[PDB]
Amino acid sequence: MVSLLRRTFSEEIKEELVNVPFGSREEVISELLGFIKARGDLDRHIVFSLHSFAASRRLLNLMKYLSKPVSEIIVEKSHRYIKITAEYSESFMVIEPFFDVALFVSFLRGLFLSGGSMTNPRYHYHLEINLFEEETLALTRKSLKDFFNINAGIIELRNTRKLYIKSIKDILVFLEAIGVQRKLEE
Ligand code: NA
Repeated sequence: MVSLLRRTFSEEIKEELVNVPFGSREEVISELLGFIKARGDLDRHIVFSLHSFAASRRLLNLMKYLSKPVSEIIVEKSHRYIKITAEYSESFMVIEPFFDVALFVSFLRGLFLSGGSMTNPRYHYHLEINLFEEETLALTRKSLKDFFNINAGIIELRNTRKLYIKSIKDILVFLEAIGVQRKLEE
């Protein structure tokens, strides 16, 4: 049998995010684009390959709210990730959440759930988000600096790309913006 329980710091944070209430339709669609850009694969449908059980639960709620049929939810044994396959509508692909702080925030939330991780900050200050497309990467950094004064970097390693945050004051600002409350762990 295959376990869905990871006890990492990253999950503890992501479990707290599963519950944040949804917002406008457009805020929901921007988060979904987060998931799509961090972990989506078009070929309908979109197939989402998630490492986070919590992100995975959030995705299914995103799809419920949007009335989007989920085709399949398979857990791949280590003996992990979770493959969710989902219908979509093309208007989802083309929302631009970079110029409205609420849509951007919603979009950061999707990036981080689906492709983000963070080291336990007692040991080391490090938050990254898997995000491959350079246009999207550059727009997100601009909007982070712009709205939040957050200096985001780029990790480039072996045909992968991560958006990167080093500063704990920055990680804090970011985690508060996407909805984390129990970061009173400070
Ligand atoms: Na590190």
